[PDB]
Amino acid sequence: PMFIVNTNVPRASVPDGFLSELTQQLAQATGKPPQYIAVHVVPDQLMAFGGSSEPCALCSLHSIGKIGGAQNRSYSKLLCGLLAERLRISPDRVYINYYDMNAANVGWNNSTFA
Amino acid sequence: PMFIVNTNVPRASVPDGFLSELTQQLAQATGKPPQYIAVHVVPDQLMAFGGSSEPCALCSLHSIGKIGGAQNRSYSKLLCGLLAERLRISPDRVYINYYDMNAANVGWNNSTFA
Amino acid sequence: PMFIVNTNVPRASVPDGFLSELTQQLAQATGKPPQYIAVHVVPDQLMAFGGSSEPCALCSLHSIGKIGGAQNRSYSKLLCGLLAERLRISPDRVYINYYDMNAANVGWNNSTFA
Ligand SMILES: O=C(O)c1cc(-c2cn[nH]c2)ccc1Oc1ccc2ccccc2c1
Repeated sequence: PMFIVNTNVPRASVPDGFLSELTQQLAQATGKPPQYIAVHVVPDQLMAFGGSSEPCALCSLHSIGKIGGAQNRSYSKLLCGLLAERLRISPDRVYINYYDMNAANVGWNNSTFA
Repeated sequence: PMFIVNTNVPRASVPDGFLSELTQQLAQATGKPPQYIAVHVVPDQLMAFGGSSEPCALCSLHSIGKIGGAQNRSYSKLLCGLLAERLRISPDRVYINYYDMNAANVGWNNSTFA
Repeated sequence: PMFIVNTNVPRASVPDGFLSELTQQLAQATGKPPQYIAVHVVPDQLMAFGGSSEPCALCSLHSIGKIGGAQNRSYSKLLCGLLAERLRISPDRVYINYYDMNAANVGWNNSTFA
């Protein structure tokens, strides 16, 4: 999978090791090899949640399979847990969009995964 | 719903109060309490629209339902109108991608909306 | 169509003609007039691919049709080629997500493309 988090938390509040932690925990959660996991953290964003600029995050998780009802509830628990612990963002100020990608619609290494 | 704007307009040209105006106007247009609305504005972007670096915007609106032909036209008039008035972006230099999200594919507060 | 590239490559390493080159190459490759093509490059990103912070890129291509198996493979060879030549990113550290948008789900000019 590919995990993107946009947040109004400042860059200096993103701890050392965060990208590696996300990579490792997504590998653990999805069972997928870390060598194909991509993570992207975008701090200092101009955003509001419910009209408030208290800490919040808008995230997305794209996966070729491993997306579904129970899996997504599990990912949300995991990922909100990590954002709360490491970036001090309340889980009720986080949205995560999940996308099940067709392999033919993911390009990589001059081709696609089809 | 969640509304994201990426634009080459500089930060200093985003007016004070713009995130609140977007929240209010989206709540009114969708008939939803502002507590459910998230907004995100990303200025100073390196982008081109039709080969031109004149002011432009690439946006997205994600909603669990309430997406379709007529509603999307109405959102586009509202949102292009706001971007023209507040950021001085011509409506024909705006793209808005509309996404009808399944509740099971939106995470919030350690779970999903399913 | 709309092409977005997020990358950890620094802003200074993006050649000055890069947006125009993307616009022209995508117009050639998609058979669309360049007036319809939007391009967006986001450097200096905090991202990792396979746990590594070597240069990498996470991209997307949105089109109303002109998306599918062989077409996406051709787009990936073209776009990986440009990212390797111009930004010095290895093709095996690039993801490109392809999205076939319905015309009624793309807003533009106060309406949609429906
Ligand atoms: O208003 C929306 O559709 C909406 C959209 C997002 C969102 C965030 N990322 N992508 C979409 C989040 C919250 C939202 O409020 C809800 C939330 C649950 C619902 C469940 C059933 C019906 C309607 C709902 C509405």
